[PDB]
Amino acid sequence: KVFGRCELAAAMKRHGLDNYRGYSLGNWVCAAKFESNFNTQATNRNTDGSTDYGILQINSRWWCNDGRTPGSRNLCNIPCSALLSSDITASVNCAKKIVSDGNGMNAWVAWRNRCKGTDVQAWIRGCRL
Ligand SMILES: [Cl-]
Ligand code: NA
Repeated sequence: KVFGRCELAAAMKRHGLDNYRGYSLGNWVCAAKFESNFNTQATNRNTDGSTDYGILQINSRWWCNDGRTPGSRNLCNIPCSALLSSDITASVNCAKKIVSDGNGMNAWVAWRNRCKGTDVQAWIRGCRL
């Protein structure tokens, strides 16, 4: 599912991501543009051989099992495939756990490299609040 910007925001707001561990909704919508261009199906390979899955691009080495990543911990007890669905719930439950892992949203390199230090409100400007 390819989301619209405000469509994603409402879905992320309904799941309570807003100020979860102190990150305004804009931080999350911004993470989801640049991680995946708003697409629940995007999958990408990392060098270390791990793959990043879905809307926020949750990684298989720690976070979900894909069966091809040595040493996977499957810290969300989940199949990485289930994070590609159109029902962002599993990706949020897991994202709540990652962000809570101490380094905050810096767990997302596109958040660090592109969202952080910016006016993350442009990402919800025009969303019906
Ligand atoms: Cl933090
Ligand atoms: Na894993």
